[PDB]
Parts: sequence; structure tokens; C-alpha cells
Amino acid sequence: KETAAAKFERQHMDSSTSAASSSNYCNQMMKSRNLTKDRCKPVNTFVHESLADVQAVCSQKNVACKNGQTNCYQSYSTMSITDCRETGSSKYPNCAYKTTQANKHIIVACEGNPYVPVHFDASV
Repeated sequence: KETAAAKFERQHMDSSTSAASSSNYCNQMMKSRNLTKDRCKPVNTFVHESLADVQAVCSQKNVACKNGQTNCYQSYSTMSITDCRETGSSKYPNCAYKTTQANKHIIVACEGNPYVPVHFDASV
């Protein structure tokens, strides 16, 4: 299978870039990371910081998760991120996305031993 920690890395981590490339970034990345295989995923966020910095968020500001659980953490410093959102002309298998770069605080849900990120909750 694929672990929850590995799934977080595939869906939300992109340390290779300092800040997202083109307006075509999300179109390429959502396809490359297998997020458009079964269905075009409505929304997704990629984090451009190192894995160590994102994993460190699990020891940061404890906040409530959107679903009501208590295992969500907010980053103290702002992080370089990219928001991908599905357009209107987007029809499966040709999924089209809008690329938006930003520097916001990230909120992730952490689980396991070691305590690592498993879900991206929000960006504030």
C-alpha cells in the first residue's frame, strides 16, 4: 500500500521549487502526483519548504481541525505555498487548474509514531 505519511508527501510536498513556476504548474503537478487519476481533485495545496520544516509543524501551534478533531497544528512562520483550484472548463480526463502562489501559515493534521503530517487542513 502507501502509508498516510507517504501520501501527504505525494499530495502536498514540492521542495524542489522556491515558489511555483508557471500558470501551468498545477496542470502538470496534479497529473504527475496522481491526483487526476480517478477524478479531478477540486482543491489542493503544495508546500515549497523542506520536509524537515513541514514535519516540525507537528510540534508547533495546536489548533482545532476543520472536522472537530484536536490533532491539527499551525506553523508559527509563513510558508511558501501554491493553491490549485479546478476551473469551469475543466472536464475529466482533461483537468484544468488555476495556479496561485502565496506565503501563508499552514495547518496540518499529525498522527503516528513518529508524529508526522498526514493531512493538509488549511492555509491562513
